[PDB]
Amino acid sequence: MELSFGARAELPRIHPVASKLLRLMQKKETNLCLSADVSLARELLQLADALGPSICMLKTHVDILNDFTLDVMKELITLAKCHEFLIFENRKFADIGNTVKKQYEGGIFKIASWADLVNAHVVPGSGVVKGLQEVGLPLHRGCLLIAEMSSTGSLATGDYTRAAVRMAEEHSEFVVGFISGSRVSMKPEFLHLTPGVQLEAGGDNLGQQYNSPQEVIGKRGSDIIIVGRGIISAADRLEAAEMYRKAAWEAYLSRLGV
Amino acid sequence: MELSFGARAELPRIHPVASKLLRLMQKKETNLCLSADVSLARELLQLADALGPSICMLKTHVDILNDFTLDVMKELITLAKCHEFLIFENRKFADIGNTVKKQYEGGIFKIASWADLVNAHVVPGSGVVKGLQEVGLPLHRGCLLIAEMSSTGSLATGDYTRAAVRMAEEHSEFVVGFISGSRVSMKPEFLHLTPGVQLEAGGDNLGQQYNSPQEVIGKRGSDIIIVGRGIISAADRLEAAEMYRKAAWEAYLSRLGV
Ligand SMILES: O=C(O)c1cc(=O)[nH]c(=O)n1[C@@H]1O[C@H](COP(=O)(O)O)[C@@H](O)[C@H]1O
Ligand SMILES: O=C(O)c1cc(=O)[nH]c(=O)n1[C@@H]1O[C@H](COP(=O)(O)O)[C@@H](O)[C@H]1O
Ligand code: PRO
Ligand code: PRO
Repeated sequence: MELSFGARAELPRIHPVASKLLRLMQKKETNLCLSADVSLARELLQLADALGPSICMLKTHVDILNDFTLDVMKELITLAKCHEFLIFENRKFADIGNTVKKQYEGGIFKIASWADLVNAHVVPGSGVVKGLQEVGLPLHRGCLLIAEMSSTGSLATGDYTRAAVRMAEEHSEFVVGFISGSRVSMKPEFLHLTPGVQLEAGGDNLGQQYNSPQEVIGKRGSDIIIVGRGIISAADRLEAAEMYRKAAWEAYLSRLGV
Repeated sequence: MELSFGARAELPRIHPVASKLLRLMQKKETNLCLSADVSLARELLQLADALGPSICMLKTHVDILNDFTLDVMKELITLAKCHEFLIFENRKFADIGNTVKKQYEGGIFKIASWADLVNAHVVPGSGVVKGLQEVGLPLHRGCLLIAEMSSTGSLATGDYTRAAVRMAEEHSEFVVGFISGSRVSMKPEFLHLTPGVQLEAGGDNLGQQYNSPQEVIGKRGSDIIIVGRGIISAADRLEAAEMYRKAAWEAYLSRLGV
């Protein structure tokens, strides 16, 4: 009784941000999130415009954007609205609740003003979520909890992962899902986003480990692949994005069955 | 055979940043780190100038500084040099190694250019440290690993804490110690910095829990207290800093004994 993305978008307990995401995933036949860790606004915008039709989501890295301004983010929003994708900021919110709220709302970046989605580590306990929610729930935002990590020696295993799932399911007005390597919640209202994805086997020199779209979506039951270097380092980024999109989409269809 | 801060500064395996810190702690009779989560550069600078003599370290929050510029940090460095304290940025580095290095070096904040110390969560595995080190070791910097957290529901316990200690002791060319609630390493070359500290019992509304300087330094064996609201919210911040300094310093002396 596994439901399509379009049907999950209508579930009673679905979060509005998750519903918007699931609907556009179904409409566009894409479950690909591009991770755009680029230092130049022009490259970010040119990637978002050219690859926008191929992605359901753009993971931004504003901490590395040398020429960040809030106007760059206004232009990115225009592309996200045009092409229909969500903006997910990479910043790892991972402080006590009191401090995280100011990190999310304030400073020069004003992340909550333009990010549809943010992610948090659960290591501080549920106060990290409660603090983020005091800013994000009024701003109609969603959050992902990092329940598992792709890198060698990850401590996000076992009881840590279970605590992330419990924290999500108790803050469902704000938490829309997980960064994980596999399905970790049995509740279909939650999204599963999986980084550490390439078409070819391997890793990097600093602990990254890759699995394929077919493995992560098809066998491990995740919903969305997050891909950085497998696209960003390719010569033709559009073609690369299409290969990842078609891989992740067909893996989803085949797991759904008739 | 517990050694004074000044003797620890001379240990064979001491990191140069730790040695500088330990020497100034001994010289100034201060084991207080002020956490300055303020939104205005003028307030940050006025606090750093007035409280500089009373602290061994200033924990900055540049993600919330509304009027951040690199020149503000140049002025902060001038105060840190004058009054003799280290600058410790709060940003929770907690990504895979490849991504964390750009977060530390780049963007608008260029954290590695002005921060003596940074902190990392160990949840990604040791690649987080290896990535930070590829920027910080050439820049002569130090790192603290978050081995325990002060907040309710913290998952930084048990085997997680042990993994942080192992990661520190295998990256001693760069890791100078821990954010922890107590002594977690038996090796005296490592610093222990403890947040969640107030003179009075209690907590906040978002999971923070407080213990006193006497408890954390004297009974739990930590080296340095990190204090935010207990100073920042007081009317006379200088007096408050002196009360925290005298509390933490005497607790250290009494544990050292004859
Ligand atoms: O924050 C994440 O999405 C993340 C979590 C995790 O466990 N692993 C992981 O690789 N990521 C991110 O996903 C991206 C992966 O990049 P590539 O290895 O270049 O595809 C980077 O932005 C990482 O920060
Ligand atoms: O990053 C930290 O220093 C930190 C770790 C931890 O376990 N607990 C903790 O409170 N902190 C930080 O220490 C400061 C504590 O602030 P106050 O509760 O206002 O004293 C904040 O900047 C927190 O981000
Ligand atoms: O392992 C490697 O080095 C290359 C890059 C990731 C996939 N294959
Ligand atoms: O618990 C409280 O609310 C106050 C503030 C921290 C110490 N006492």
